[PDB]
Order: sequence, then structure tokens, then C-alpha cells
Amino acid sequence: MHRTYSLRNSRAPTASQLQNPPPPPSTTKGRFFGKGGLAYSFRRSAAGAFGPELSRKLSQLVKIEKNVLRSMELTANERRDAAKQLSIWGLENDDDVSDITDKLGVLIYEVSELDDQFIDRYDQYRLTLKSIRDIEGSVQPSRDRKDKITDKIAYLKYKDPQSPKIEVLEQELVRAEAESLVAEAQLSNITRSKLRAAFNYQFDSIIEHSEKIALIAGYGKALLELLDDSPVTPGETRPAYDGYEASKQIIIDAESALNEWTLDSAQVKPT
Amino acid sequence: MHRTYSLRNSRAPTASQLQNPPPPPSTTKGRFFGKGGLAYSFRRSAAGAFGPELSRKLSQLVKIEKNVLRSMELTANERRDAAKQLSIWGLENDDDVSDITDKLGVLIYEVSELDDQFIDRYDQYRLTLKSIRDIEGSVQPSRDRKDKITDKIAYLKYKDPQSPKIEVLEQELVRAEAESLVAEAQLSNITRSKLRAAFNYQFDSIIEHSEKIALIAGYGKALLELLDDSPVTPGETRPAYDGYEASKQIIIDAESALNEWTLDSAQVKPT
Ligand SMILES: O=P(O)(O)O[C@@H]1[C@H](O)[C@H](O)[C@@H](OP(=O)(O)O)[C@H](OP(=O)(O)O)[C@H]1O
Ligand SMILES: O=P(O)(O)O[C@@H]1[C@H](O)[C@H](O)[C@@H](OP(=O)(O)O)[C@H](OP(=O)(O)O)[C@H]1O
Repeated sequence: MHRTYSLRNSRAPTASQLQNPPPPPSTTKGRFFGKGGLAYSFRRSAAGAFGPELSRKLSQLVKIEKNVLRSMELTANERRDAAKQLSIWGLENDDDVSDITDKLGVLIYEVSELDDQFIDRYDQYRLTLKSIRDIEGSVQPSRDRKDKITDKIAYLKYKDPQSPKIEVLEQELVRAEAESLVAEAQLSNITRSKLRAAFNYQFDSIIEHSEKIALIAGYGKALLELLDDSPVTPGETRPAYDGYEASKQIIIDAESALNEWTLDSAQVKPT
Repeated sequence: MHRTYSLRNSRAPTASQLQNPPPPPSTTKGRFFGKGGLAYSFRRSAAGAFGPELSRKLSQLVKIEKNVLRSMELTANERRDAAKQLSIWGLENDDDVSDITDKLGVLIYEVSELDDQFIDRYDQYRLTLKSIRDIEGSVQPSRDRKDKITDKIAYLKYKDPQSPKIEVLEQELVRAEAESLVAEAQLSNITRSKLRAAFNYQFDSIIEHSEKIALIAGYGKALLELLDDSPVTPGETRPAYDGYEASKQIIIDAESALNEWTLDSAQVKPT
């Protein structure tokens, strides 16, 4: 988060924000529950009511992550349709305009397919989170039994300190305690391992997607440079278009670079 | 698109796809209309029925782009909630685990706010597309009148070649034609200018967002390195955690780098 020490819900402008004023807030921000509907909210609340207490939060996280994946795939499909129909509109235009919008449509198609691949990786990470949820929520009943048996032992001791069940219940409490402390140890180990692996995978997918999208954007801007933005004076003829070969090579190079990209090929250097 | 010349709906694996097998397709791909509901589809169809013919496609593009923006803001809010509640789950864990998941939550919060900024830029680009739609759809009725008047002139000439209305209608046809050819010229000019500017803005926002997300991912992986993934043997104690200062400096550096990022500071070099 970028907030400086102030009560303001506004952050100090960065270098990009200093370069130009930020655009006004989106006009599509309507008034609603802030999420669109209620069925997924009911699912989330059910995850927050019925599940075991100590696993309830992680089950809710898994459900919300599934919602995020659903929304991401839906918006990827919608972006694909938008690119297709944008190029459809650009078909009946100037030949230069038609070619430029067609190539932009292909680039957005690549962006959509890369989004789909990142979505598959994101679902793999979500499955890992589901696995850690499962193991930890199945290790919870050990401590549940420990708490129940210690409460029963306290109640029996208060009611009848000389009851014969005291010794056997004490052995059982010891046994659940040996079952439980070291189970906590194993749970911590597996939680650390699974969390580290899943988040490393997720961040590798994130950086790969970001770098591929950045390369696509750079190639698209270089190809936009090809577009002739010089206006033609009223009443004049249309100059001939000869950018087929240049955009031809540009899209060829974009595909070649996308094939060539590797995890080590990432040029992002954190400091 | 990455498809090689084959009937396969499968693309040759890239270097990243060669490094490891791709994950299986997402398990959340349910059976439905492929989009979730019907109200937005009705809106899109109304955009594809009632509007002027030559502006109908661009109006549909604007509507679909609004749908994309709505979905993007919804998924950004859901990702924000997911990060918050993930860190909420990580609160009651190991102190190292609590700190690492808290910092990851902050990083995903930054990702969400950057998504919101990119969404604002994307809506600015959508507004530019709306503007070009408006001007071009308002220039369409000139050609509509030209076609109507030429049809009327042909019908009148066939019905009565010596009708007195022939000369005045011919002058009006000339006048609409002088109104229309050069209007086509101006429309081509304004379309080129608006499209180039809007797509340059969109691609600049895209590359900025991608680079910021890539820096966030790199810093997050470097911070995940801080996590102690070494398992502890059963029955042993918990080693003391001392990573507060290291993650302290890591998040400080991440914020500093995010402030320092400029458009020229982008390190992506298309070839
Ligand atoms: O004032 P009203 O009667 O409620 O209608 C609004 C506005 O006048 C436009 O018709 C429309 O924007 P466009 O001109 O771009 O179609 C907008 O839709 P929007 O919010 O989805 O943009 C409507 O909400
Ligand atoms: O086959 P169904 O009837 O569609 O139900 C699916 C599955 O059987 C589980 O109930 C659930 O996973 P869990 O066992 O972990 O709850 C999953 O949710 P998910 O995709 O969010 O994991 C559901 O989609």
C-alpha cells in the first residue's frame, strides 16, 4: 500500500502520476452490493457457517479464490469477444486502418490466451491451497477430541475425584496430547512447505504473464507507430497503403519473442 | 495467436511450456451460456438491433467494453477481499507465517490498486472509443440522405424524365454528394487520429501495469525466500523468528521502486 501517514484515502503521486494527472474515476461504478449478485455470497456464507471452525477461514478463502477464477475466465472470454468484434468493426474502414485494427485484434487474442494460461496456473495454486485446507481441517478434530476429553476429565474430577474412570480418562488425555502436540508440529511443517511452494508457483506465473503482456504491449506500440496518423486535407485522394510487409514482420517478431521467452529470460530486476 | 499450420486446436509449446508440462484445464469451467447471465446479453443485442447500421458495430464494441470494465472492477474488488481474508486466516499461525502472509496480503492489495488505476485508464480509452463512435455515427446520416435522394432521383427519372422536380433534386443530390465525399475524408482522418491516440494510451497503461505487477511479483518472491521452509523434526521446539526487519526493508524497497517507476523506466525491449 502507498498511503503516507495521513488520514487521507489518497496516496502521494508516483513518477507516473507526476507525469500526467490521473484520469477521473470510472463512470461504470454503479450502486449495488458491490459484487453483482447473491448466490456466490450465499456460498461464501455457507463456507463461513457450516465448516469446522479452524478450517472455516481457509475454506472461505478457497471459495473466494474460485469466485476470482470464475470472474477472470469470464472477463478473458469477454476480452476475446471484444477484440474479435473490434476488428470486425475495423474491417470496413481504410485499408491501413483495417490492417492495424486486425493486428491489434490478434495481439489482444494473444493477451486473452496468455490470461487463460495464467488462469490455469492460478487454479493449480488454488488446488494446492485446497490441499493444505484439507490436511489442516482434518488435523483439527485431533485437538477437538483433546479439548472434549480434557473438559470431560475436569468435570469428572469435580463431580467424583475418586471415580474409577479418572485413570483411564487420564491415560486417554495423555494419548490425545501425544497425538496433538506433535500433530501441531507436523501441521506447521506442511503448512510452511505448501504455502511456500504454492506462492512461488503463483508468483512465477504472475511474472511470466506480466512480462509476456509487456512484450505484447511494446510490440503493439511499435506497430501503432506504423499507422499513418497524418491527416489528409479535405477533398484530396487517399495515399496508397504499403504497410503489409512491415506489420507482417512485426507480428512475426512478436510471435518469435513470445516463443523465446523463458523464466530466466525475464528482465525484471528487483532491488 | 500461436497456432502452427495444423487443424489442431493446440499450439506448439514455448520455452516456458517446454520447461514444465502445462497444468490441466481449470476445474471451475462449468456448463452455461459461457457468460453467466442474460441482462448484459440483452443489452448487447439491443445495441445490435436498434442503433444505426454503420454505427451499430461500434456501439456494440462500446457496450462490450463496458461489460469488460465492470467485470474487471468486480474481480479487482474480489481479489482485494481474497487478499484481506487470506491474511486474516494467516493471522492465527506461526509468527513467521503470520508476517509472510500479511506482507503477501499487502502486495496483493497493491496489485488490486494498480488494477484499479489501469481500469481508470481503460475507461478513458473506452470513452475515446465512445467519442469516435459518436462522431462517425452522426456522420452516417449524411450518406443515408445521399442514398435516399439518389433512389428518389432514379425513381422520378424512371416515372417522369421531364418532371420539373428533376433539376432541383439533381442539385440537391450534387449538394449531398459534396457534403458526403469530403465528409468521408474527414471521417477517415478523425478515425485514424482517435484510434491511434486511444490505442497508444491503452498500451501505455497496459505496459505500466504489467511492469508494476512484475516488480511486485519479483519482490514477493524475494520475500518468500525469507520464509524458513526447513521442516522441524517432530517433538521439537519452534526456532525464534527474526525476519521482521528483513521484510521491513523489503516492503520499504518495494514501495520505493513503485514510486520510482516511470514510463521511460520500463525495461521491456521489443525486438
Ligand atoms: O440518463 P439515462 O436515461 O439513465 O441513460 C443514461 C445515459 O443517458 C445514456 O443513455 C447511456 O450512456 P450512452 O450514451 O453511452 O449509451 C447510459 O448508459 P451507461 O451508464 O451504461 O453509459 C444511461 O445510463
Ligand atoms: O461436483 P460439484 O457438485 O459441482 O461440487 C464440486 C466438488 O464436488 C466439491 O463439492 C467442491 O470442492 P470441495 O470438496 O473442496 O468443497 C467444489 O467446489 P470448488 O470448485 O470451489 O473446490 C465443487 O465445485
